[PDB]
Amino acid sequence: MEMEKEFEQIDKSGSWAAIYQDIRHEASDFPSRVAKLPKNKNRNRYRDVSPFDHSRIKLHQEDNDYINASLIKMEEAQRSYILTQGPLPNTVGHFWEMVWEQKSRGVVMLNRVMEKGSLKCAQYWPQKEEKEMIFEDTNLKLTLISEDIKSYYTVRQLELENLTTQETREILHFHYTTWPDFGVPESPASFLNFLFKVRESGSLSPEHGPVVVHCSAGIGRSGTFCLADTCLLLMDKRKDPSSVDIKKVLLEMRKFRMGLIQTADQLRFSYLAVIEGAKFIM
Ligand SMILES: COC[C@H]1N(S(C)(=O)=O)[C@H]2CC[C@]1(O)CC2
Repeated sequence: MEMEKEFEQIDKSGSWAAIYQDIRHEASDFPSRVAKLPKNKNRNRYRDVSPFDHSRIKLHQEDNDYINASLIKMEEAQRSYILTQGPLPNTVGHFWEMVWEQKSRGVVMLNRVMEKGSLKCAQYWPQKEEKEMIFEDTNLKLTLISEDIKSYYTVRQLELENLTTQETREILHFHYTTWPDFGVPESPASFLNFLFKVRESGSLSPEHGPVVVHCSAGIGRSGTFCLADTCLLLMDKRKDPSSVDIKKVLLEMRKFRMGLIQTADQLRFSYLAVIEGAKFIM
């Protein structure tokens, strides 16, 4: 079926939970043996969210190459994304090592450091120009260059230096700051505006490594971001845009990381975002 009318048909019939459970039943199951090794327990935020072995990002280190991060490679859309958990106190150095090694331009952050009164990720970037951060375990230096605070999101320019080689690179930090503590946003307008700002920066384009995107677990809000982006790109590429099937795209993405889209409300919100976004594109 088309999207917008499939949408109204699920609303009127109140069957979002049944649609979402079908997706959960059909989703791929692949091994994640490296994630479950005992030496990696303090590298995982949640025991039930792990990268598959076949798609995990490897750190360029011979001691321990593990990080909780997955490469989502979308062949028809010609887009790639790295989805990862919010960094932990003992993985902030690994996080920036990955950004460096994978040649990423942008980092997309969809959570606040504290939500619901608890810590959802480490304070992994510097908050003042004159107070830079040094990650001694991976030999990197990170400096805040500039910050632009808007009503729904903040954009930061960061300098990452590889202290071994003295090479430097500019990284863009796109921080969506207004996702509610509970539920999903009422309108997708500010989320779509944010997505377009990331696109306009070059961070999603083939001349760079894959964008790094995270929330707390790296599957819920993060899944919504890459699902909406890929669906909108396919609608631009194809002769028949109504042929884009959001449930099929989501199942393809779940071949590369488990659990993408965590609730039926996130599924409905993804439909809403793609539907509204397709009208603005034209
Ligand atoms: C559109 O429905 C939203 C509700 N459904 S429903 C009524 O479709 O089954 C699920 C359970 C509670 C919700 O508010 C979110 C998902």
